[PDB]
Amino acid sequence: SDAGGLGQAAVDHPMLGAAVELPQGGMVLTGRISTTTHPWLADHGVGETVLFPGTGFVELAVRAGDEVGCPVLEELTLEAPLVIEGDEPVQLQVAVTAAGEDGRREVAVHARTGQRPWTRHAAGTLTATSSTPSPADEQWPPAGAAAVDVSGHYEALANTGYGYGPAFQGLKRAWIRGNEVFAEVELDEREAAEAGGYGIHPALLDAALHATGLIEQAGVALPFAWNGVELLASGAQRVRVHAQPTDDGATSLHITDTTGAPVAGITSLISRPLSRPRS
Amino acid sequence: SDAGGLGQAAVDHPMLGAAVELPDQGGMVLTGRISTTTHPWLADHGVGETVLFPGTGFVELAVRAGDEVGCPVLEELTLEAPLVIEGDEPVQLQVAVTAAGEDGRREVAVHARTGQRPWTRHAAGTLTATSSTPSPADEQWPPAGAAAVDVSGHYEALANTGYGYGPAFQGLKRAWIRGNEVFAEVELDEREAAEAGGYGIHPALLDAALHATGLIEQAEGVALPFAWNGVELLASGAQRVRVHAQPTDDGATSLHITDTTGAPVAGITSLISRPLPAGGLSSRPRSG
Repeated sequence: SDAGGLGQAAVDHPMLGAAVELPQGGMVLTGRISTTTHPWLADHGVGETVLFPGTGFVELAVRAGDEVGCPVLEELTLEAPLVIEGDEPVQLQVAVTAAGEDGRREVAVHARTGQRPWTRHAAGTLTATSSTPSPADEQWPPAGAAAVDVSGHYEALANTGYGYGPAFQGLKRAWIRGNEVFAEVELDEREAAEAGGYGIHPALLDAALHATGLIEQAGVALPFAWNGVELLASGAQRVRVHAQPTDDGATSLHITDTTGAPVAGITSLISRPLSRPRS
Repeated sequence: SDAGGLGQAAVDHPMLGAAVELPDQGGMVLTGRISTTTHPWLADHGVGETVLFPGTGFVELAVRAGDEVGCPVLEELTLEAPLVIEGDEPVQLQVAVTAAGEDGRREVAVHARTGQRPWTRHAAGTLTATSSTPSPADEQWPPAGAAAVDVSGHYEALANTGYGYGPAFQGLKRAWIRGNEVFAEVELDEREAAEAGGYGIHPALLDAALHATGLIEQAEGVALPFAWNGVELLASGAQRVRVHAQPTDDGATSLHITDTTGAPVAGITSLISRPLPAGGLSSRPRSG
């Protein structure tokens, strides 16, 4: 009704607030973030530089898909980092094309501050074509997986270069079985309190990625290309994570809640680092 | 602001409240909403018992979107589909503006819908930044040689012809005729005068500026604005205006609008009206 009073459709999301139907046209969803209204934002980055997490673009792209009946995120490549400076407000736009005749829509995420030019930070494809989801869990912790000591894992990433403040220090337990890694990940109470409003809170899905850096440790490397991403259940505060390599050279991830019920499936996640590297 | 909290830009206008820049190489869309409850003058323009959004409202919408992209001049606008206002149901408005070409010209379109109906395009045209060199403010008012006209029965005549002009749209107060030219003074009712400052030009004021042109032709039948060319708004928020209408060689009318001190307000190079088919938008009258 805020949005409705402007002639648009209200969106009830912590980061997106209005939907603008274009008349073939497609659709645009808009929103505004900052470290005042999303304090967890200040806890993710590279050194002193803050970066909107890759998992936030996944959350945004899936939520736009929900609005057009295309919840499956078939593909998503991340292009430019979204540097957030201080408590500057950041305008967000998620642009969704009309459906092609193959059913697929293109999705894009743009952002800017002030009147500086918009920059495209994410681009991919949305569909309603769904893959059959991975079965639910049973035995936890999984049989034959050895418990790993992550007691000081966030310090190993603190001097490697990663910038994970308290909201993104989610990894609590991990195990290794062969090339598989298992993990328990949970939000702090502050982000836990907001979690119910998201598809999957961006800080929780990011921290679900942290245990993959246990099997093979490569400097700083961040999610880059996602493939076959489906959110299965919403509002999670704590999750279990099952990560495996693909023979495509990437990582599969199957996310469940504390009862083993599916939360999220990621068919493949490629990550990449980055003149001169850091140390 | 409201629009700011949604990640958009606010627009301060009575009918449009938000500007959404479309990054990519697309342009802009401005959005708003209207209803007889928030815009009571809507109820006072139509044909028969059918409330119709005034074509001048589309001129106002298109020009306001032009200002938002630094393209203030309405080079051309064609009205495509009438917009019926059904009771007090709200109407969603969208004004789409393209990226400028190499010419510096932008395409503009106005869409509307109520409830969950599909959008309908009501107006399409072209904005430019090119301004016309202004027309002379030469003032004896009224001009020499102009003969006063009794307009006391004018709106009663227009009613009998078929026009539906309620109180907010009965702004024609005085008129003079010289050759095939008409001069008019037009004033908003107090209710519309109070909100006129926020408009580029109140749609009810611009529409009544068109009422004096029928005094020469005395056309049988109802006709509504259809095509506009060279619409420049030179001064915003007028309540009372002077009007100078004359034909062009197109079968069209030009109009130059000044304020009550003779200063420029708006210029319309060409306006074409089109006859309304009996039985099109309201029922036909009953034969006698």
